[PDB]
Amino acid sequence: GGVTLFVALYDYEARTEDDLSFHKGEKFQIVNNTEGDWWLAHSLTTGETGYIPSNYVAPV
Repeated sequence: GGVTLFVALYDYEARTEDDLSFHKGEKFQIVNNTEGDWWLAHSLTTGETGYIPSNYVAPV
């Protein structure tokens, strides 16, 4: 029931236009996970949406 938030396990510096940079501990709602291993995510810190590498996060 409800949503599953994700938390960053490691800092990450984006290297492409639509990717988010984030810190360890930053939390996300996942907007789309049906395109492959990069997920469209919405940061609970910044309010921004962009891609994150899914291996950098774990379910909260």
